[PDB]
Amino acid sequence: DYDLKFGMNAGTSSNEYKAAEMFAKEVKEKSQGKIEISLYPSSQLGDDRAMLKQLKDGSLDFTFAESARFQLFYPEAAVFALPYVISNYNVAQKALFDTEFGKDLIKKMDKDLGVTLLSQAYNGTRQTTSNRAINSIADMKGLKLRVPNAATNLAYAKYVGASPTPMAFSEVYLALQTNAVDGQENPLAAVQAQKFYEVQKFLAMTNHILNDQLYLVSNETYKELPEDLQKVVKDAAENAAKYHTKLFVDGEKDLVTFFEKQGVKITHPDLVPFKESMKPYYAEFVKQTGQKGESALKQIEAIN
Ligand SMILES: [Zn+2]
Repeated sequence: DYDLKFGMNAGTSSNEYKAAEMFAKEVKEKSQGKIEISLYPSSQLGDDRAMLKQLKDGSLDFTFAESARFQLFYPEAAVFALPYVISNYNVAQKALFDTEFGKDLIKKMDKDLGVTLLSQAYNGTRQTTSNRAINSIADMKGLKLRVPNAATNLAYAKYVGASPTPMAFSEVYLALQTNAVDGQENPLAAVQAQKFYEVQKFLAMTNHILNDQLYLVSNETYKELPEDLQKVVKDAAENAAKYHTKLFVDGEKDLVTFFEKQGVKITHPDLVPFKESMKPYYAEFVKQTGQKGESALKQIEAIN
């Protein structure tokens, strides 16, 4: 029998975990018991980068990773988290699987990083909560928008006309409550997790950054497996991914609905001038990441 480990940063109550449970179920049934995958949630084995390294050395069998996270190896890969570059999840898939940039990055993942990409999932979009309504981009002006201390997030707050306000995540509730800070952005699960709906009366569907999740196997594991058991593992991660995606899609819907119950009001501002405002940031991406950057941007922009 094959005794396989699967690590991930997410927790037992997460969509990522519920879905890896499925993947593990199916690999056990359909390998007629030969393979069995244990779960190591909550960064138990290290952070993402350590788990990625462990996939390369073969000491961890599976792990999760966003596609933007690969910019640690290839800087042009941060294209995936550039604000308004990935309009939707259909863009994230065609970007990864149906472009020369993305086809090639999967080939790099393998050749350089010892990692086989089995499947991709949707892991949620970042949206914007505030003490007052965002009906358009003209509302962004004046807002103390809390972002984490990450270039793409600050570039979002900055270029839309907001006032970016990095602060520690645990300080964010009271900052919002006492209106020291006006809004924040983050996936909807954080809004709920951190109770921001209590201190934020408005939620804007700003669709500004989108997160994905890759089902990754160690090359040392995958190719030591027999051809039939490889396909069992691959099929199961394509099934698990479709589920994972549907968990996030369906749960985002229910969370909008939940928030409305809490007295939050939702807006759907026009995002054409939001993405127009980013062109200065894109210029700076292509400057830093050069020719590889420019074609990634242009090939992904060329999508739907
Ligand atoms: Zn065993």
